[PDB]
Amino acid sequence: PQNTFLENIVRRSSESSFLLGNAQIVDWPVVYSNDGFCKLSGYHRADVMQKSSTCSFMYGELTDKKTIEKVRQTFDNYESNCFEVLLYKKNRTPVWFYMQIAPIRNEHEKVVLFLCTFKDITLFKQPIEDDSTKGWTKFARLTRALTNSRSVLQQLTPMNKTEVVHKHSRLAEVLQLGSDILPQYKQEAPKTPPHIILHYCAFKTTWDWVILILTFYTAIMVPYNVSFKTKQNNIAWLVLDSVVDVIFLVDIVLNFHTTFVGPGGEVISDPKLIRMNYLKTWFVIDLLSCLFSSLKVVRLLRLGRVARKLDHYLEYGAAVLVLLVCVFGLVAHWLACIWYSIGDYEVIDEVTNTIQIDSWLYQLALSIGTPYRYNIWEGGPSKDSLYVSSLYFTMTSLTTIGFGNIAPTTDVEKMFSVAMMMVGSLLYATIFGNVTTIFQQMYANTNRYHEMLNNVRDFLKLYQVPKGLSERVMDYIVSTWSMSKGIDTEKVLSICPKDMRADICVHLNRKVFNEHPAFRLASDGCLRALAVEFQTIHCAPGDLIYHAGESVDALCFVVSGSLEVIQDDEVVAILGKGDVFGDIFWKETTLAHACANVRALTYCDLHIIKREALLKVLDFYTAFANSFSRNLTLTCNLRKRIIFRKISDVKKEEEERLRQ
Amino acid sequence: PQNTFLENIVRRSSESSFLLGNAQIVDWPVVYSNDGFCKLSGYHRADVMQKSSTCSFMYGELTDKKTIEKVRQTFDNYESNCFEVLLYKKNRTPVWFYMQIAPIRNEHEKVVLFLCTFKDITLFKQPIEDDSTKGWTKFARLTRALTNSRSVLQQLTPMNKTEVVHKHSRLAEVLQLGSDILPQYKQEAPKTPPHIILHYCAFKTTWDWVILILTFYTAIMVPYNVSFKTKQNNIAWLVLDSVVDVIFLVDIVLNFHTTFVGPGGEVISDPKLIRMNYLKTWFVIDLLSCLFSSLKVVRLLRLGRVARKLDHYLEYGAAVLVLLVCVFGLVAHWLACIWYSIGDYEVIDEVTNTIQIDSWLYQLALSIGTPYRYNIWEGGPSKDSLYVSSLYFTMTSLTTIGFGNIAPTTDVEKMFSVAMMMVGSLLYATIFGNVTTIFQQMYANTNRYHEMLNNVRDFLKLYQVPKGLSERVMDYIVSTWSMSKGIDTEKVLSICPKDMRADICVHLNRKVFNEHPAFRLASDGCLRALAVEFQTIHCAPGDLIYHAGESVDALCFVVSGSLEVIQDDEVVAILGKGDVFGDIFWKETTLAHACANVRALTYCDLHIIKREALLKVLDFYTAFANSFSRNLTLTCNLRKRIIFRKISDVKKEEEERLRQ
Ligand SMILES: [K+]
Repeated sequence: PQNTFLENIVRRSSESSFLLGNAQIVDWPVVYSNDGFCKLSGYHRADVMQKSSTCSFMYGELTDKKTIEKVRQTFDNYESNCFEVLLYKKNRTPVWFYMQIAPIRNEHEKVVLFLCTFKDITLFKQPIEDDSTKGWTKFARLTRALTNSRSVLQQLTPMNKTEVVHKHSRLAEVLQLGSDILPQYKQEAPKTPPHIILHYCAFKTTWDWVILILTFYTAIMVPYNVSFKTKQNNIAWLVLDSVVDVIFLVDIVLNFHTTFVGPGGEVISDPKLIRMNYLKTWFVIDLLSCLFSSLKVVRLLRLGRVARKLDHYLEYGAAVLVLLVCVFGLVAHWLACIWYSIGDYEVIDEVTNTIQIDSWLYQLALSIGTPYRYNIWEGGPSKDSLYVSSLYFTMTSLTTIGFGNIAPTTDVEKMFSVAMMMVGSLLYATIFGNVTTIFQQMYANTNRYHEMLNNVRDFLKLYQVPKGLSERVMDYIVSTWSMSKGIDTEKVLSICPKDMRADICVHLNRKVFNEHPAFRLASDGCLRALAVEFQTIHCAPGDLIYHAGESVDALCFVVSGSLEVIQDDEVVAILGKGDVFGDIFWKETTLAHACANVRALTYCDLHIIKREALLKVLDFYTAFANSFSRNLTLTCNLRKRIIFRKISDVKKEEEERLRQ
Repeated sequence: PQNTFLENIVRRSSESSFLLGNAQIVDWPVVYSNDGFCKLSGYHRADVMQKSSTCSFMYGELTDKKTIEKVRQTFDNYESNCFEVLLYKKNRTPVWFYMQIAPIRNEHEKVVLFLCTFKDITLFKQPIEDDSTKGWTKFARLTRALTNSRSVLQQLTPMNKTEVVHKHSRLAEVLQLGSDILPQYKQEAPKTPPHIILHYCAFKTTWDWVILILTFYTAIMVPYNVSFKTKQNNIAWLVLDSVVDVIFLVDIVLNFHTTFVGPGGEVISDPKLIRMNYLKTWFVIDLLSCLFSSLKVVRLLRLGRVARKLDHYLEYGAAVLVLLVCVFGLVAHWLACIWYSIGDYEVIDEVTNTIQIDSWLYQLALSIGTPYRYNIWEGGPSKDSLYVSSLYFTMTSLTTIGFGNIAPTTDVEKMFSVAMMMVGSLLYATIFGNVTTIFQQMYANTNRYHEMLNNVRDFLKLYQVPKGLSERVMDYIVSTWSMSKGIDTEKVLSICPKDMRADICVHLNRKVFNEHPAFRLASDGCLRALAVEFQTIHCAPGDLIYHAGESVDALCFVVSGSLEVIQDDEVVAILGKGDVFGDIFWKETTLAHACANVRALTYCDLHIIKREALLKVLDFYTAFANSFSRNLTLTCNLRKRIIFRKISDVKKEEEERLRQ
């Protein structure tokens, strides 16, 4: 979905000086100045911007008061007009301009912008100039200002007193241009000319699959009809052929109304280019449809016509395996048809009207019971037994089995099998290369995990790591691969741009930015700065986050599980399910000593933000920092040491006092 | 092993205000306040914490002295009671609360915690209020305080003078709740409901393997009985079938008492979910057990029943190869049974009672001696020769050998072999993809080492490195791969969390932290900080650690071998087996010049800690640094240069003096 608005204006204006300006703002500041307005006015695109769209920066002591109010009036209430005025220039040269103010709406009509296409007219207006010494210089400036008016604009009828053909010609031009040049400032979609079908539509996919099915049917059925010569008695076998031919003719017709992707861009819906491409490329498919062995062998090119599109149906994976099976079947069928075609030409030699003994059909008849008999020679084996036996031989010859009960033996079967054994070998090699590559690609995901497990196990066994640590490490590896099965967050987030990465990071930490009072008065430009530095750890029971001597270096937000803050082998706090613990990193300026052991009691989920990153973010948005300091209350500050006395010490002191 | 204690309390309390507090500490500080206690008291979970668990932070001038002593009494000696008191609130609103103090023990009874579940009761107590202007406001507050009491708590019998049904109803409620809500504060284990069997237990694995063996037996034996039709004469072949059927029925019964792992978690021992899952999933296996070709072909689904669990038995490696062999055998057996089933229906045509000559059993009888004879047609070949010959043909057809002495030739054997040659090709392709992938994974470990050796050899040969250096480099590579065969410490330590990495690093350097006086008064939080930065080098004889001009930058502890400190080609120290050498990095603030060559005399083992890391650790724990400086004595300080004079110089000076 593109918002092309600056492309529709320029193409449909023929080198104008349009000066788009905002409408909702007071005084209507401009937002864009075309290059044409930068040469017909002398100003650059650094002084025009943020000035009024009424073109009030080139007023003066000679502009008429009868029209200076009218432009403001027509800007007040949203309507289009074609006033003309007298404006100055950067070099203080008076010149008459022809304004064409016209409103431009939103997707829902809200008049967002104000098109202000200009047009220089000086030859057609009365020459007036105050600061001049020679009167002919004004007439010279008349021609100097209008150079294109005598070349392409108004040279149709060059003759005097022709003022009306300049005013009344384009009074309501924008009204006539309401359909030509007044686009809609909306997020558009790929537009299609009339009677044009997109190639991403939900209709072309179904038609493509139907064409695939019908091409597979034709590939199966054409050689069988050509070689075995089934007599056309049933009506169905003819109406089906007629329907298929009509459908593929309709497909050829529809190929003239499809949009091919540009070589260096995206979809191009231009009929001329589409027709040129299809004329240049694919009459190989036009030959087959228009109208017997030769005709049907020509029709077989329809398989190539459906295979030219072998990217909308397929992928690289199991689909390639299915295609490899389907092409092996078709090759085994085509070779079975050619083998019977060869083996029927040699059975009966018409020169002597005698049967050839060293053929393959005669030996079939000699090893199946039914022989050939002479009336001409009458029938022999059936026709449902000459296809099974002809496919069986080619299956023995393509799978490299070769039982050898049906063998090539005359003169030509031996030199046809030499050609068959080459195509069979080539197909077998390609199949057994593709299968290996596909299987390696498929199982490359589950080999890294086992390799890592073996590496870790060998490491833990070589260095004689104790049983407890080895069990904990193996359990951690298995658990972390059981919920993150091959997915690495860093690799996926690295290939995304700076905008989508921040949004994904904000989405991941949605259980800390939503259910926490601290992250309430935070701008969208600050959440996308905090979320990038948030980490996450998946603790296990018994795991220690902070030991009794480590330095607290990061805030941690618990979103699942429970924690236990043990100090002097005494529980002083039980955090869990939305409790923040750590140190006040902003108002200390010093690292602290973790004065208690934080041990996990359940499989936890902590979101960690480091001290340096938190200070870097908080030292830049020095407005959210106040709210963060005034709204974040740590339930367990691991810098202040709590002082207490167990009851055992009290009892011992009481006993000591009782002693003396 | 999870320590779930905050989950058992909340579920079994029905939205209470439990206020767990410590017991061993004096005054019983609290350690956790439920959200309920944060709305029935107005306090947040930042002021309640570290206050007394007797709820002494909401006392006042109206609480009764007859019960304020009783709560302290029952807290002194560990016992449970259900006192009720009058307490204030954060907004100074008097309200009556119903305390339910109850002790909570450890794994070994030590009364760790004190559950202090509260309950608001105001409607049922005498309305008393001091700071009020209107008397009806107190009655309004009676209803305002108790909103859930008229909805779910005590709306069973709404009627007046019903005070007893509020007091005596739950006097000893915690005594009745001693089994409902009073968990044990211990590191628990996955608990199982009665009559529920875990799937990790040592019993389910043996039963699974038994099911695997019996399914393999059934897969072997069912087609043989169906096709070859062995007459059931022996008692064993029937009692074995009955026993197998009974065992698999018992397996179906036990499948109702197994725990399947949750889709987004771990084991779930809930009978309702287990039954719902098994009802939804697997009556395909219930059909086969309950009660002839069709029945046994249905029974063959038991193989799918045992293959659905193809992750508890298998792995990715040689086990896949064993499975591939075992499935090839079973396919060759099933095809051998189907081939004999086809080849027995065609031998004798019952329409004419004549033998078909172009079958495969008749040609077997014609090429094995024993023919078929007519009495009906009597027996021919034996029954132990019709299975060997039927498996031989399928082995020729699946291994793509095809001797062709037994061949498909009638009408149906040719169209059954066409279907056999497709499944054979598919199985062969999958097998030869899996074998290649498995072999690549297996031998990928020993290809990196040879590739590195070849790279190093080509590097040393291209640049014409001298013989000595090349030999030393190759020996070093071979030696370092002979004791670290593929294991990289950094990769294994990088995939571990911050807690296990420190423990592993401490374990690795156990020969320096134990047998050294310097690392004696070191806290557990300091050894885990030093051990991460310790390195290790495996020297070789003749290798120099510090040359005569290098800068000493790290402390080195020798744990194996011997070293030689040569200065001016004179030995001044022989370090070995627990001797530290280097420079005093803390009390110098300046880099030094190594004034002697430290050469290895034997295959050594040095543990190296750099200067910057050592200073960073020692500048943070400024209590261990004093002990480290007062307990570490270097036996060879490579900053102080020793001054001496060889005897040769003395002799030369004496000779010079004797000269004149
Ligand atoms: K062969």
